[PDB]
Amino acid sequence: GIYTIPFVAKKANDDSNSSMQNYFNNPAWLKVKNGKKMVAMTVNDNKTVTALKTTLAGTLQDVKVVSEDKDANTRIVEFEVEDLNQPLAAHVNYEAPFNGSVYKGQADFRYVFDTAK
Amino acid sequence: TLSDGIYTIPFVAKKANDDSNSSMQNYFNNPAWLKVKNGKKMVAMTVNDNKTVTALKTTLAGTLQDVKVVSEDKDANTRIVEFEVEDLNQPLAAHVNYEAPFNGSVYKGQADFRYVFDTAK
Ligand code: HEM
Ligand code: HEM
Ligand SMILES: [Zn+2]
Ligand SMILES: [Zn+2]
Ligand SMILES: [Zn+2]
Ligand SMILES: [Zn+2]
Repeated sequence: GIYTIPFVAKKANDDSNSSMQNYFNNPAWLKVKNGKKMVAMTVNDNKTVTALKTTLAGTLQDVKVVSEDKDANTRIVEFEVEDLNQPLAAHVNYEAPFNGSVYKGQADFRYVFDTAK
Repeated sequence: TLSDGIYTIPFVAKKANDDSNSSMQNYFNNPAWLKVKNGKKMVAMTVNDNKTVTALKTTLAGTLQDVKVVSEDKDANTRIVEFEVEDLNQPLAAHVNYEAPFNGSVYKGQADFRYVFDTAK
């Protein structure tokens, strides 16, 4: 990475913060690779966040896992962003302990990058 | 409406924004007790996981007010809560604070839900 970009994970259907805001470290890394804009960020709870997909060419595509650190329960993910100036639609799969079982959920949210800073 | 007396009343804890069941339904024992005294309708129910459910509030006179704890059994991890209900024929808005074990940590959460009561017997 070279450029740093702050972001907020917002809800899918409103402008309030998503619960996903607690799961990513700020700011993200921003770089150009083969002419494309690549954003990288640390997922701070590797075990809970089981899958992450972001919008690319009209479909939700799995982010690239760059690095994984099971000892620290973190991983670094990277994804291509077509337009940094618009909210980016994302889809997450998660797992959490619940009343003696494992609750498996999924949700949509949006990344909003602070490009005007 | 109901005369002064004691009844059982089934209920369902529903989500705040839709009519599906809330995850809170697993935390309360059914049916609730309903006591009517001097025209005041009091609902009492057992919270079956005293440590997880840290606070509970229900709508009374247009605002969320803490429920009354009427019995607590720390050894069994349960408690009985009681609250006044103005109209049993409408969903009752509630708020919960909870603590959940979360992979060695304790997650502190909060959520809204609604109690929906069936006919008292
Ligand atoms: C036992 C644990 C959990 C329960 C019972 C739970 C329950 C729910 C429910 C009912 C919804 C609302 C869906 C709708 O719009 O209809 C929701 C949304 C959501 N949940 Fe979970 N959830 C749990 C754990 C988690 C965890 C661990 C995460 C972390 C990734 C998470 C992230 C989300 C997200 C991101 C949303 C969408 C709203 C937002 O952007 O904040 N949930 N969850
Ligand atoms: C690690 C554990 C947990 C996490 C991370 C978690 C996370 C969440 C999240 C993100 C939501 C969605 C909020 C929204 O509407 O945007 C939610 C909703 C909810 N959670 Fe949790 N939660 C956990 C455990 C539990 C537990 C143990 C309870 C039991 C009291 C619980 C009860 C609820 C309730 C009642 C809702 C609202 C949906 C419904 O009525 O079922 N959660 N939780
Ligand atoms: Zn989705
Ligand atoms: Zn005891
Ligand atoms: Zn004892
Ligand atoms: Zn609330």
